[PDB]
Amino acid sequence: IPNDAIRLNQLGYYPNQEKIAVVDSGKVEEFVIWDAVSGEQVFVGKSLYTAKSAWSDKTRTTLDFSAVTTPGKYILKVNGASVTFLIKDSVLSPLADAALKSFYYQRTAMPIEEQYAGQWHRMAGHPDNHVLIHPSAASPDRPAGTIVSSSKGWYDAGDYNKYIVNSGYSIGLMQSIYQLFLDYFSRQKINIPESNNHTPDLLDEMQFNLDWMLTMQDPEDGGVYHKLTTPFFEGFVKPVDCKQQRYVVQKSVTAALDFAAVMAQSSRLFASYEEDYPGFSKRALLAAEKAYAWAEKHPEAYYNQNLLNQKYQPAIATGEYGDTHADDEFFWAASELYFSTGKEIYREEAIKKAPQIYTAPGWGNTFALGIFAWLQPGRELNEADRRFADSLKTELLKYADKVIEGAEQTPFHAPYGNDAKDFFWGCLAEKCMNQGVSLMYAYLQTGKDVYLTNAYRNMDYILGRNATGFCYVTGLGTKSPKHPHHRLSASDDIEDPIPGFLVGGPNPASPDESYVDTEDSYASNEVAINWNAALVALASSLDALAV
Ligand SMILES: [Ca+2]
Ligand SMILES: [Ca+2]
Ligand SMILES: [Cl-]
Ligand SMILES: [Cl-]
Ligand SMILES: [Mg+2]
Repeated sequence: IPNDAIRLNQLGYYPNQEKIAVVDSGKVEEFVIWDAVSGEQVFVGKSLYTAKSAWSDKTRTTLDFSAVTTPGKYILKVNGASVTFLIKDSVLSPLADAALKSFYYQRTAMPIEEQYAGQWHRMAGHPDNHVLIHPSAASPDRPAGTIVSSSKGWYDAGDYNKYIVNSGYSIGLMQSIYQLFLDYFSRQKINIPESNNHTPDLLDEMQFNLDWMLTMQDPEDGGVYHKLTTPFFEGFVKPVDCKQQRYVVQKSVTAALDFAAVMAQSSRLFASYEEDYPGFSKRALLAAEKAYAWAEKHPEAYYNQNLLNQKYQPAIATGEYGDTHADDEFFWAASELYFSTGKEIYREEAIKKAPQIYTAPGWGNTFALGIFAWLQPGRELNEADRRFADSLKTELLKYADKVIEGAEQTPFHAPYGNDAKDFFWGCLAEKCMNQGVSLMYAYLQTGKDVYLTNAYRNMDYILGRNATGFCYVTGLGTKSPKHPHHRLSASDDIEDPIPGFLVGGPNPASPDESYVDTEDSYASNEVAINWNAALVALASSLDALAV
């Protein structure tokens, strides 16, 4: 049995955490934990549980040393093999910080200076000060070819385009967790240019993209362009070598609504930070109400790229972020606008569009973001509003109970990873992390430790306790992706990838092993702001809750 076969959280364990490793295959009967320094025997485990998934004949053996609670460095010996690990406070803090700092590396329109960036420094790229109104985006005062400035914001992912749906959703998710852990985020410092101001660094980072988002709203009708893009994806070149023309394209109802929701949300969160962000809270709220108004007038204005390409030139072939179901965006936006303005007219829209069931958050399914807003503590809800919130809590708990059913008997001892349908493009964020986030919220709503225990299990999975043995976050753990599908990492002249990115993961042989660490793997090794938003959400909340 190779050392390789011992699958565990490669960052380590909190002192009071469940502590489980899984041997991926082979006959095992016993394991031992040793103090790495003193050489003292600390724990011996026997009578070990084993299990198999439906699709793999490998015998997975569970090693449970949860009773070891003293901080320190330890050695796990199983048969021939061994691995060292740490038990320590704040074990996920470097992960939470790196996940947030990834957004800094994605920033456009500014130099990425070594002081903050380390070896992954670069010159400014994509100023986006000379951007064309695409014919699909034309308005009376802005005919096709009009030049606008639409600067700042993040690169979306492995490509260099900027998308309102995905970035609005991403901020919406991170700012949901922010609101639960104000002290945590106030104290967090991640060495970005804004680390010495008076504003929590998470909010500084969000604002870098929020400021860009404001420029994507037509100052007349209030509508919001779906994305800022080149016509084609660029090759794997540095930002300074990119030469395609940049366009803003067709206004969409989902762009308008995700803009409205996140701007209404942001209005509240930045109210205290007029010093560093003067006027933003007020501007965001005004902008939000205008965007929501536009969406009301154009409720079925979906972004269909194929149809756009039949009517307009140049053809656009970058990320679609298409959706013909806007009820959830209406729900999230109306909910945020209700909480920011108090107006009953927005409440009624939220109630009309309420979800019947809880589903985890995703870029095109924003029901959960609305639900999180309704479930927020400290907000003094009236009888009807409390009754509504209570009904949403019930649905969250129904979802959570179903997710955790049988989790302790799974091969990898987590709710995520024992169903073939768990594996697909971006699954580690979309399902594993966001299932974790959902479980963390269920803990917050009930105080039932079992939900939180299961959230940590899903985190252990992405950090190495899985079928491949990868810690699926660049720059962290023992065996992590060195070749992400990421134009920034691939085109710099630095061997190690930019750190802190969650790769998409296995995406179909065994479905949970359908992963390749190569730069051409869009299918399994892509990185993205919405995937990192999930990682920031789960890692930050699990670290904050550990104390
Ligand atoms: Ca700051
Ligand atoms: Ca939707
Ligand atoms: Cl691109
Ligand atoms: Cl779901
Ligand atoms: Mg590189």
